[PDB]
Amino acid sequence: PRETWLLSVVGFAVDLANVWRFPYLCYKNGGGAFLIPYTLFLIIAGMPLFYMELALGQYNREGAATVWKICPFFKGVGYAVILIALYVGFYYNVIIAWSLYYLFSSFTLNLPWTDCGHTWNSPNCTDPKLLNGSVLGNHTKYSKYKFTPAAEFYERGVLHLHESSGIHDIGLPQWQLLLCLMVVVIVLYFSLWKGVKTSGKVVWITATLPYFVLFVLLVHGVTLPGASNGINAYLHIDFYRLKEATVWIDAATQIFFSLGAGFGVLIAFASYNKFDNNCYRDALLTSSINCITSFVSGFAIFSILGYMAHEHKVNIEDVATEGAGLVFILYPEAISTLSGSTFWAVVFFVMLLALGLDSSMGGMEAVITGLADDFQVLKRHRKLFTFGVTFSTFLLALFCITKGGIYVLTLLDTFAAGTSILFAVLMEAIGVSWFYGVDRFSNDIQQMMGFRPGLYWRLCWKFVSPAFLLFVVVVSIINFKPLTYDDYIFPPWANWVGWGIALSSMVLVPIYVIYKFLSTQGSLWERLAYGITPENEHHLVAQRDIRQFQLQHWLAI
Amino acid sequence: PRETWLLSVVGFAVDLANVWRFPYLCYKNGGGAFLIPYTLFLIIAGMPLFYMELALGQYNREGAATVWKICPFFKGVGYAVILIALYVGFYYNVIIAWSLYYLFSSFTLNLPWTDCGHTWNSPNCTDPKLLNGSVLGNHTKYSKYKFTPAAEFYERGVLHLHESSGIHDIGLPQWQLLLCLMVVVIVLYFSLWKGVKTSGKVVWITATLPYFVLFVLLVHGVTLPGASNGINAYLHIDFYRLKEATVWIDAATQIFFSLGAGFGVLIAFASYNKFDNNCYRDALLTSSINCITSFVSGFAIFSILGYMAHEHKVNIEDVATEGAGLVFILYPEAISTLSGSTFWAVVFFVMLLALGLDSSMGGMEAVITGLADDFQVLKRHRKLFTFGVTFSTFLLALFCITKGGIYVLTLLDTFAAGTSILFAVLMEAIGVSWFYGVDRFSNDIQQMMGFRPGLYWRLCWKFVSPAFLLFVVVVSIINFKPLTYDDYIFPPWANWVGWGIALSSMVLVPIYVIYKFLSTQGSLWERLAYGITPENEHHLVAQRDIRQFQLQHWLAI
Ligand SMILES: CCCCCCCCCC(=O)O[C@H](COC(=O)CCCCCCCC)COP(=O)(O)OC[C@@H](O)CO
Ligand SMILES: CCCCCCCCCC(=O)O[C@H](COC(=O)CCCCCCCC)COP(=O)(O)OC[C@@H](O)CO
Ligand SMILES: CC(C)CCC[C@@H](C)[C@H]1CC[C@H]2[C@@H]3CC=C4C[C@@H](O)CC[C@]4(C)[C@H]3CC[C@]12C
Ligand SMILES: CC(C)CCC[C@@H](C)[C@H]1CC[C@H]2[C@@H]3CC=C4C[C@@H](O)CC[C@]4(C)[C@H]3CC[C@]12C
Ligand SMILES: CC(C)CCC[C@@H](C)[C@H]1CC[C@H]2[C@@H]3CC=C4C[C@@H](O)CC[C@]4(C)[C@H]3CC[C@]12C
Ligand SMILES: CC(C)CCC[C@@H](C)[C@H]1CC[C@H]2[C@@H]3CC=C4C[C@@H](O)CC[C@]4(C)[C@H]3CC[C@]12C
Ligand SMILES: CC(C)CCC[C@@H](C)[C@H]1CC[C@H]2[C@@H]3CC=C4C[C@@H](O)CC[C@]4(C)[C@H]3CC[C@]12C
Ligand SMILES: CC(C)CCC[C@@H](C)[C@H]1CC[C@H]2[C@@H]3CC=C4C[C@@H](O)CC[C@]4(C)[C@H]3CC[C@]12C
Ligand SMILES: CC(C)CCC[C@@H](C)[C@H]1CC[C@H]2[C@@H]3CC=C4C[C@@H](O)CC[C@]4(C)[C@H]3CC[C@]12C
Ligand SMILES: CC(C)CCC[C@@H](C)[C@H]1CC[C@H]2[C@@H]3CC=C4C[C@@H](O)CC[C@]4(C)[C@H]3CC[C@]12C
Ligand SMILES: CC(C)CCC[C@@H](C)[C@H]1CC[C@H]2[C@@H]3CC=C4C[C@@H](O)CC[C@]4(C)[C@H]3CC[C@]12C
Ligand SMILES: CC(C)CCC[C@@H](C)[C@H]1CC[C@H]2[C@@H]3CC=C4C[C@@H](O)CC[C@]4(C)[C@H]3CC[C@]12C
Ligand SMILES: CC(C)CCC[C@@H](C)[C@H]1CC[C@H]2[C@@H]3CC=C4C[C@@H](O)CC[C@]4(C)[C@H]3CC[C@]12C
Ligand SMILES: CC(C)CCC[C@@H](C)[C@H]1CC[C@H]2[C@@H]3CC=C4C[C@@H](O)CC[C@]4(C)[C@H]3CC[C@]12C
Ligand SMILES: CC(C)CCC[C@@H](C)[C@H]1CC[C@H]2[C@@H]3CC=C4C[C@@H](O)CC[C@]4(C)[C@H]3CC[C@]12C
Ligand SMILES: CC(C)CCC[C@@H](C)[C@H]1CC[C@H]2[C@@H]3CC=C4C[C@@H](O)CC[C@]4(C)[C@H]3CC[C@]12C
Ligand SMILES: CC(C)CCC[C@@H](C)[C@H]1CC[C@H]2[C@@H]3CC=C4C[C@@H](O)CC[C@]4(C)[C@H]3CC[C@]12C
Ligand SMILES: CC(C)CCC[C@@H](C)[C@H]1CC[C@H]2[C@@H]3CC=C4C[C@@H](O)CC[C@]4(C)[C@H]3CC[C@]12C
Ligand SMILES: CCN(CC)C(=O)[C@]1(c2ccccc2)C[C@@H]1CN
Ligand SMILES: CCN(CC)C(=O)[C@]1(c2ccccc2)C[C@@H]1CN
Repeated sequence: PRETWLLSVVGFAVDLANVWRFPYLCYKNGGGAFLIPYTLFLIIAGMPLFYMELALGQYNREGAATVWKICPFFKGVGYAVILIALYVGFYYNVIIAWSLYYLFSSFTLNLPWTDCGHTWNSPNCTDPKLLNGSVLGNHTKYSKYKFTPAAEFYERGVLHLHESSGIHDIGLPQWQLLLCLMVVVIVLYFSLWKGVKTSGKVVWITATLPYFVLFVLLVHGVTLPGASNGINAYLHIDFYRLKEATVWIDAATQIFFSLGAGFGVLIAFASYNKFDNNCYRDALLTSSINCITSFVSGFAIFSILGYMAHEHKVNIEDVATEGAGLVFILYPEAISTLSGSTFWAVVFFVMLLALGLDSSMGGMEAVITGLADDFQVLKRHRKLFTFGVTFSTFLLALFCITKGGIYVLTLLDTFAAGTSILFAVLMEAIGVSWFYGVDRFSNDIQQMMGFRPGLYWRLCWKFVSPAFLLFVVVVSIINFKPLTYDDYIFPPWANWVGWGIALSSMVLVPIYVIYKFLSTQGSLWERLAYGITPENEHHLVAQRDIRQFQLQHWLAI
Repeated sequence: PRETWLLSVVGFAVDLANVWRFPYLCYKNGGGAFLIPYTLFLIIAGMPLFYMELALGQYNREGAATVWKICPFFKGVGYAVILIALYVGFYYNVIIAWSLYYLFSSFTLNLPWTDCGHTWNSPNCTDPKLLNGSVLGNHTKYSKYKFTPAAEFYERGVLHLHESSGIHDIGLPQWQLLLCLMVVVIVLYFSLWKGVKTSGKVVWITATLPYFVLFVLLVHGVTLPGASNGINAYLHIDFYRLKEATVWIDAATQIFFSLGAGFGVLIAFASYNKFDNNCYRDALLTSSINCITSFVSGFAIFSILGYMAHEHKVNIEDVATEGAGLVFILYPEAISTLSGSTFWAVVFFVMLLALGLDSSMGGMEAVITGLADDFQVLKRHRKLFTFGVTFSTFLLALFCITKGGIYVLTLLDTFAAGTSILFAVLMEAIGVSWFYGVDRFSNDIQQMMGFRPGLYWRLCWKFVSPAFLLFVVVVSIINFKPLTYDDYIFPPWANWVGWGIALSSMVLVPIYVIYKFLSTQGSLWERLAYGITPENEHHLVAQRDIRQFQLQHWLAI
């Protein structure tokens, strides 16, 4: 009785990651120096894996962990992606709480991020080109220009980060953000407690509104005084950055964040698709729009960065932060220039709130669907189970609504789904292409969509995707950089705590294999066969008909 | 198929609480000023409630949460005591780790707590009366004399508390204590994974060894140079302290810690007693020995405190700490005076290790039995469930093995089982004496032990016990004192965090009643009846035969 389900694909393409995460990853890794790795990972890994995750859930009709009946030893990969989805939900909800606070603050004729006369603002808060306040001048620049009305509003007005000295002194949860976080978790609860398709209104709003706003920002941005300089930066490619490995790791993780692969969302979502649904069309369409949305997102962001650098008399590289709060500074700065700013402020933060809600809904659905498919008891107690998932997320999100929650969020955004998600998607590709068989997988898609995937897809699923995923995983560990939020440098123990979060999900795969073998009764050969054979044909193990014990299985594409 | 089970009662009487917690509670609340409240709470509340908890588990054959089939609305009381048992297990295991470290350090001809020439020792570490090192003299005293070899060894040698400034800067888990904690959780796992009576050797050792060592310490202590002054302090009663409420709250919580009532241990343990077992004899015997053990424990401790004050030229009130590490300073100081100290050091810490292991085993059994009786699935997966309980305890015990884990332990020892345990035992007494009926309870004991409890027990169970429990609960909240470890005063937020821990268990009772009523289907009257009627006669609810809807039920003793 599984609840099987134009604007659908376009809404799926837009995500809090494409509108909030991509901009700062692009800004940090240079404008076009990030596009080259991003497009490569999308075509050789992102799009291929998106098609695999869609087909895996649409053929087995299962969530992230229960699709591993095809190869039992790999259920730890399903538990790992569900843990990653939970970790990301903690700080995703905090981004929605910021949008809710910004929305509530937008209902004023005078927006709070336009001038420096407020209580939160520090003496060091220069009004761009004396826009509102005309005092002194710009005679000094800063590594990160946090002395702008919009920056000061985000840092002091909303986060109260000025009250935290680091991840060692996070402080107490901010009450205004605690109220916003509670509204977010209440909306999330009543959007998931009665099922998966229970919530459709947010999906509809997050299908056209995001594109419309991006278009308005893009058209207005290109006409801003110094937008051209930003456009030039976006177009220029820094080849030296390509030699460095950071851009490649950032691009790969962003691909899985922007597409949703490696969180269990795609498999859980496709578990309710019709068996005949064309995953290939959906993969191509979503990936193509994601590439366009990401490109136009960076163009708009760099146009605003160009104007901001012109208005603040700073260099584009030093005009804004490269953290998770860049869109809460750049977009507010752009809305102010738009006539009828109050209207645009409300419309923009309504879009951010809506986009974040679906993003959090999909992640929590992956956790709920994944665990409910594993334990049918949780399927009959959804309202109670949803409460547990939402409440746990709210409590652990309380760490990021603290005066130093940006430091905790930077840590989570870097380790909750970095090497861990690349390792999980690598294990899934290896599990389906080598242990299960790309040939069997292709026959599965031939049964579902009526055609066997082309050699390009088969080669990517078995060799190209895994090889590139293995390279970025190894490079992530070999060339790991100490975590830093802007000027602040994290204490060494925070990096170890971050690696502990990363390993937490990664260790589930080895631990499950140990558990599966120990829990199995038989000879070492028999136990190994039971762990690699489809759980629908374990009788073949009794008859000694193991395809994985034949060299042709590993020689089949 | 429940696994139904002289030295037994004597071993049950001795506990880490009687040998480790009582001494510092007695020292903090004066010698005999604590005995008066302690003896009162034991006779009017402790012993009466011990008999109720023993009979409740021996008649219903259930753990802390599943015994509430008699009155359904109260299962939150069972969940509350299981949560308290888990909270206490976190820092109980850390006390066992200290005993393991002290045991490993005792295998030397020269004990580490006898002199101040070691690396851990600070310049301020005076050898008592220049015992080992003869330099300078005693010309200044201190609020807490932490400049003694034994004190410095505990604080700097073992805890490394000198590396933490407070609960704000706990630091990293000490690796030597991390190794000791891992051995403790491994021993606990293999003592619980295969059942309840799986471990009997520790029970046998902790039946005579504790008494023997206490006797040796008592006989040697009374002969120590300044022991008389300590004896005089123990005998003297400070009436002004009796007027204060702290001694009463401390005495009441110690009674439930020393007897095991309010952690779910007594009910779970009695669930495996034979139906004919005489709870009354066991209650009288255990309570009588607990009163004697506690009295002689304080006599030995105050005799060592008297000698230490004489040797350190300090006042007994300022000679030692009043925290959870008093026995790791006083007993080491006494062992040193005993000829063949190395032998006595090993024997003493072997006793502490053994006593702690059973204490932790009983608490974890309450959590495992309580949850396994609730969920029969956990009964079939004991080795896996035990792992989860032990592993979770180990991870949360990692907070107390940190350089500032004594601060976390002080917080847990004050809030994990303080007002919360008094509230839980109050709710259990109210639930069985008023909602279920002391008359019904007495008929249950008449069926089990062949006699109806006397009016004294019935009056205590319905009026005396609850009234005194209600008084200490209200007094605990009305006259709460800010937490302080020795000189250190906790930051105000730590007190709120502590009250959050206390309320966590306490809120389970209200939350369960809300859940039970909402989960029940029927009229408000019908739902209320279903929540107060024995779950074996819910047909009476259909026939409108509710004893609790008759005034005589609340007028019956
Ligand atoms: C750092 C943790 C180290 C031990 C943590 C993991 C140990 C043992 C799990 C394990 O391996 O057992 C799995 C079930 O796993 C779960 O529940 C989810 C719990 C995973 C824990 C999340 C960790 C959070 C930091 C049982 O899998 P299964 O036997 O295939 O389940 C089948 C059954 O559900 C329905 O047939
Ligand atoms: C600060 C938490 C606020 C919500 C936390 C509590 C909510 C809802 C529990 C609740 O009320 O449901 C109970 C089962 O409760 C449990 O599991 C233990 C879990 C308790 C959570 C420990 C809290 C740790 C800080 C279900 O009780 P039941 O319906 O009588 O169970 C019968 C079934 O087990 C076998 O028939
Ligand atoms: C299994 C689930 C519960 C794991 C939860 C993971 C997250 C929420 C945990 C794991 C490690 C944690 C961090 C460990 C240590 C510190 C330093 C302290 O000074 C502030 C909190 C902070 C920064 C913690 C924030 C929350 C944290 C990131
Ligand atoms: C078991 C899991 C799901 C939930 C446990 C997480 C709870 C206990 C955590 C999450 C966030 C935490 C809070 C985060 C920050 C602070 C500020 C600090 O100055 C005092 C403690 C306080 C107020 C913490 C109390 C404990 C807390 C609420
Ligand atoms: C611990 C879990 C289970 C639930 C409780 C969450 C706690 C940590 C949360 C919930 C309510 C919060 C408080 C709400 C409002 C205020 C007032 C102001 O001074 C800011 C801090 C303070 C005091 C918050 C501190 C953190 C807080 C106490
Ligand atoms: C904001 C954070 C701190 C807490 C969130 C708690 C939420 C999830 C809780 C608190 C009150 C709860 C509601 C209380 C009562 C009912 C009526 C019942 O027949 C269906 C569920 C429902 C509607 C509950 C759903 C979950 C609920 C909304
Ligand atoms: C726990 C903290 C956050 C308090 C939350 C208060 C609010 C958000 C909660 C408390 C009780 C809740 C209500 C309880 C019962 C119902 C009936 C249900 O069929 C629909 C939702 C509705 C109408 C809930 C809406 C949300 C609600 C009003
Ligand atoms: C068929 C029956 C036995 C199903 C049993 C349900 C079990 C397997 C499910 C239901 C509730 C779940 C737990 C709920 C909450 C937590 C705490 C979290 O920090 C780690 C995961 C953990 C520990 C979950 C593990 C999986 C779980 C234990
Ligand atoms: C946020 C932290 C502190 C608490 C989280 C509590 C969550 C994980 C707990 C509390 C109540 C629990 C539920 C209580 C009862 C049942 C019914 C049972 O047949 C299946 C499991 C299920 C549905 C439990 C799943 C786990 C659960 C939802
Ligand atoms: C620090 C820890 C997490 C390291 C990893 C420990 C893992 C591998 C351990 C912890 C507890 C173990 C389980 C405990 C009990 C059983 C039941 C037994 O009949 C088969 C093996 C099985 C199912 C074990 C499998 C391996 C296991 C899951
Ligand atoms: C449901 C279970 C997991 C609850 C766990 C309760 C215990 C282990 C938790 C709850 C609140 C916690 C404390 C909250 C805040 C601080 C201050 C920080 O600077 C050091 C850790 C310290 C002192 C925490 C230690 C661990 C703690 C006491
Ligand atoms: C879900 C429950 C059962 C387990 C979660 C508790 C874990 C995540 C907690 C318990 C104790 C914690 C540690 C306690 C103290 C420190 C020192 C600090 O300077 C860095 C973080 C570090 C090293 C913590 C890391 C996270 C930690 C290991
Ligand atoms: C997080 C949970 C799931 C498991 C991991 C526990 C972590 C917090 C524990 C386990 C091993 C511990 C480390 C073991 C030994 C050392 C070396 C020395 O410098 C002291 C600190 C340090 C570095 C410890 C810090 C805390 C630590 C990292
Ligand atoms: C010390 C802390 C950090 C971790 C403790 C982990 C313990 C509980 C784990 C680690 C290794 C585990 C063992 C590994 C394998 C087996 C064999 C299996 O057929 C029965 C269970 C048994 C014997 C496991 C019991 C639980 C176990 C001992
Ligand atoms: C996880 C960390 C603490 C490592 C723990 C290592 C030690 C304590 C563990 C690892 C593997 C374990 C062994 C694995 C399997 C068995 C067979 C079982 O029938 C009895 C216990 C025994 C013999 C275990 C004893 C404890 C053990 C040796
Ligand atoms: C009959 C079937 C459905 C039984 C289901 C088992 C459920 C009810 C049991 C088994 C595992 C348990 C969970 C294991 C671990 C945790 C995490 C802890 O922080 C809070 C309690 C919590 C959340 C437990 C609640 C009760 C639990 C969810
Ligand atoms: C210490 C923290 C980080 C992790 C704790 C994990 C614990 C609570 C989890 C991990 C593995 C879990 C078990 C995995 C599978 C089963 C079998 C199922 O039929 C009943 C529940 C049971 C027995 C789960 C109970 C909860 C469990 C023991
Ligand atoms: C902050 C939180 C812990 C406050 C307390 C919330 C409690 C009272 C709420 C949270 C979730 C709620 C449950 C959610 C869903 C259901 C299923 C519904 O058909 C009957 C009520 C029931 C079983 C609710 C009972 C009340 C409940 C347990
Ligand atoms: C963007 C919306 N879409 C595409 C149709 C989704 O699939 C998800 C979703 C679908 C329905 C309801 C809630 C969430 C939200 C996931 C994304 N993480
Ligand atoms: C002191 C020993 N006794 C008395 C017989 C106990 O009941 C417990 C126990 C019994 C058997 C095995 C383990 C633990 C340990 C509890 C105490 N908290």
